[PDB]
Amino acid sequence: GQVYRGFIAVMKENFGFIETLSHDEEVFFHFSNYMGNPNWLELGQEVEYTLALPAENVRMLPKNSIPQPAVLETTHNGVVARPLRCINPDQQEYAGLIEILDELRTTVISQHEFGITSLVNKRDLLQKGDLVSFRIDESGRAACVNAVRQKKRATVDSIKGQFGFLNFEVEDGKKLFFHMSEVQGNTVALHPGDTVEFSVVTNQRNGKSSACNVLKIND
RNA sequence: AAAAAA
Repeated sequence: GQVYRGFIAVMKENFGFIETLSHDEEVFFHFSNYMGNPNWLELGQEVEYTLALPAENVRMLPKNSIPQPAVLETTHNGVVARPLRCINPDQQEYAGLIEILDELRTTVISQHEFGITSLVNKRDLLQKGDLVSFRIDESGRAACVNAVRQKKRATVDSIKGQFGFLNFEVEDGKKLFFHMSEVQGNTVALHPGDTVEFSVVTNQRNGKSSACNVLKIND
């Protein structure tokens, strides 16, 4: 009967997780306890919930309902020291952590926690070692976090339903996997022999790489 | 083939 507010952090097939107001923990909810159509829930969405502990009576709130700290002016470059727990559910800390380093890159100047509402692209796989460009808020947390990834180019080699492979080699001479959900813009269909621009992400838990932010560049 | 996580 205890009522809280928070932000959608994870969405699975019939359940998800809500990031707490303080951005320091997550709460489970089953979709049968969401007061609406869960297909319309997006990551970052503001919600009100009641603890049963899992959450119940999860309710969508109007955008900008939940006050947040002011975001301070100017951007910074940082490095991710720890991911958000959503991508490593066994890690002790909930929040991710970004560090700003000194010029030798061997002393931490400042540290900034982040959560789902910190991220510009809430689907990006932000992991230890990733470079980010971001803002700091009045509470010291990271906001407006953008991943800074090197762009590569390659031809599409094959397409199998909702995924395919690029002529860009990773381990063992294997060709780089991509999922169609990463294809940017209003491209109706890629074909083998098209050229795409992309970044490479390697999942540090299972070692698998994929192409992200895939943009067709040939006419 | 389920409600705690490709």
